[PDB]
Amino acid sequence: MSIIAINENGFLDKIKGRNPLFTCVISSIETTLSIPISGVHRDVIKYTPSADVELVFYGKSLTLKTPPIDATGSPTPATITRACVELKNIKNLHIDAGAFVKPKIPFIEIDEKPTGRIEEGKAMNNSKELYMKGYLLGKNLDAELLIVGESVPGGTTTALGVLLGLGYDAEGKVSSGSINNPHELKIKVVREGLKKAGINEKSSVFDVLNAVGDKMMPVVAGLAISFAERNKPVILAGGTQMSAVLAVIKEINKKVLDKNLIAIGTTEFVLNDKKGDLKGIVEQIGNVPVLASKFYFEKAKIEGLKNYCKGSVKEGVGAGGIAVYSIVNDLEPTKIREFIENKFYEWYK
Amino acid sequence: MSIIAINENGFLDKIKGRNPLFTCVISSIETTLSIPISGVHRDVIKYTPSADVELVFYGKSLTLKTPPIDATGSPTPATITRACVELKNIKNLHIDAGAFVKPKIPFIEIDEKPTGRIEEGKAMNNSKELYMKGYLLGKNLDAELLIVGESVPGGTTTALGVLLGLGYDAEGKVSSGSINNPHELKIKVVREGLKKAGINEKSSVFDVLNAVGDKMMPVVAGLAISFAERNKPVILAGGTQMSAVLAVIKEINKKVLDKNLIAIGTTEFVLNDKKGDLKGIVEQIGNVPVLASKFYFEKAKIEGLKNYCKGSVKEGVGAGGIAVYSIVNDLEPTKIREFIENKFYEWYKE
Ligand SMILES: Nc1ncnc2ncn([C@H]3O[C@H](COP(=O)(O)O)[C@@H](O)[C@H]3O)c12
Ligand SMILES: Nc1ncnc2ncn([C@H]3O[C@H](COP(=O)(O)O)[C@@H](O)[C@H]3O)c12
Ligand SMILES: O=C(O)c1cccnc1
Ligand SMILES: O=C(O)c1cccnc1
Repeated sequence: MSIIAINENGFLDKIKGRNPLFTCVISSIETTLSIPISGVHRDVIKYTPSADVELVFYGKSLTLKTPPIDATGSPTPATITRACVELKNIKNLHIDAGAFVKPKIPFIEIDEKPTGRIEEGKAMNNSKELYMKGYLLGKNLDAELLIVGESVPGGTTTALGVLLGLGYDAEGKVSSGSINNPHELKIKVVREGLKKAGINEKSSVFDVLNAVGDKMMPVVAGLAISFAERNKPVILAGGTQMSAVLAVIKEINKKVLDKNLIAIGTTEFVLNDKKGDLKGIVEQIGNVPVLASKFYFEKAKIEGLKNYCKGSVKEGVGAGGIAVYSIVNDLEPTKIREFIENKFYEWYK
Repeated sequence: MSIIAINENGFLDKIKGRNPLFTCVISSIETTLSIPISGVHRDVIKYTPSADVELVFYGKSLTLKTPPIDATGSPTPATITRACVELKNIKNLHIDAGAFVKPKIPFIEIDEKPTGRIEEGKAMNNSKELYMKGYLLGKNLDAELLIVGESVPGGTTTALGVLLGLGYDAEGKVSSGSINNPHELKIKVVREGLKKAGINEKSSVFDVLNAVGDKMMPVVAGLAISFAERNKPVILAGGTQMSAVLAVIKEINKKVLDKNLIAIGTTEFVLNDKKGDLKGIVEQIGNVPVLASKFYFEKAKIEGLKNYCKGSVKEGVGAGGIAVYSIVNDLEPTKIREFIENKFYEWYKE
């Protein structure tokens, strides 16, 4: 039907009828101000993480007059996430780990300062502290299931860097937030940063994150470990970015990862992206469920949604994973498309 | 039962066996740095709201070297709140509505800017927006019971100003965070602010808050209404400050008080404060439960706790209300005193 499952291993039955909390962890990356690594449109990238979570939580962007778009003009995947929050009454609370511009909605502040210059190997100096903060926050969140997404423009580059720094075969395998995927530029950036920071086989996961990660990653790892340690399921709601978070979790607490309570929840558009290879990254990390939602956007009435099928946007803001939860719990998939179609005119003017 | 109850109305049964979320809403008031209205010690007042929630959430204050103290040197009531969250495994997540210096723990940011000059009638310009933010946040907090506290040094003064601005008889009835309760100074501050802002019987509740409230108040009112509207109980965990919040709630949504889902949870020290009159404020607002926890601090080894019985500190950081929840759910009250005594050296090196 409307969920594509790889290595499902009973995970879907652990989430049917369970009470979720959705949280999106946001960050900005200083590199994106000067180097065109991101597929988010340059005119909105500084405002995109906060505008995304404003749309999800409040129903419209406040930091921008219309919600964000990718380079090809397709709408933010926060449109999908908002549709699911409304259609399934999903409680949502969002976390800042360094957006350039902060949300105008209530939000959880973990670190005001953006992710740094990846090409200098100076992403952050505090990845262990951010992990600890995500874990301690997670212990105070009460839900039966955590659905944790991201909005980090540039985050497919940091995902590549972290996977490479940990020793995985990831060149050419990470996705992009738009149709074009400038792999040569991304490799140049992360290889430079890994070299400058002296990353090698002996480096710890926190050294790798400090060099070329983004600040969302340790926070999400902490939240996820806090839930799985308590025997609660977690959907890492994202694409190849969440494969990097999964690799980080394996380095921090493999025993918790081995409980089989953590899955990747993404979209059909990422799973079927021929310019990357999500399934192939995950195979290197472990036997972890990969679940992808189908949207039937080929027959959407919004051209920008039809363009997801060509590679525009694909994923983000937890869209794929929140849709997996929603569809497993009985939401008819075309209700997502119809919701967006209904709200699109007022959102985009 | 170690609980003093006024107009209980069966509320104690609504909180027994329910899973709580504890949240402390923090703010700072610009007036407190210029005029000595607060009972929090002037050396630490700027840092107190954030140090309080750091103690509760993490177990250590992180900018201050030790936790806060009142003007007499007695320990912050966050000691009680920390004891309860540990002893009863209470989940907690704290909210900033304008502390001067922010927490170093994760926290929910609602408004970074402090509450302004009460004596100028310029507390804030955005009470309506702050109410809506607390309301929408509350819809996204999943708990069976909300325990909502505050840490707002100077908050007994803004409580007096809001109560007077709404037309209550409140002079001499608000409490104080230390032994001295400077009623004549407080009344001058708030009546000057009310006059400057032009507040009268035609003003809205948001006009009153914009003149002389603190930013915690509309946030808490929104949180509380969001829960009670959903048929869930709320403990307003504070003293005379929460009576002002209750009056705000009545102005915004009086019918929600008819559900009997909102109670004030405070300490014996506030209820029995002979320099204030909590019961006499609440009687003017409505038939709302007022529940007060007993601590048996007369028998403590630490002078700082014994001083609560003489009027030091009294309440704050949700201590009274979280203790009401804990005692109703079978916590032996003296385990609080004992926990504090056991950690006092780690916290204060005394
Ligand atoms: N693609 C997107 N388009 C419009 N709005 C978006 N908000 C998030 N994303 C998504 O794309 C970004 C990652 O892709 P890259 O590495 O190319 O920047 C993240 O922000 C992700 O959430 C968006
Ligand atoms: N009294 C206190 N002493 C030490 N630390 C405190 N933290 C909060 N309070 C408490 O006292 C303050 C209100 O009293 P006033 O209007 O006199 O300032 C609030 O901060 C309240 O939480 C404290
Ligand atoms: O692979 C990802 O994580 C991804 C792809 C497209 C857009 N946002 C994220
Ligand atoms: O009356 C109050 O609200 C109060 C009294 C003392 C300390 N904190 C609050």
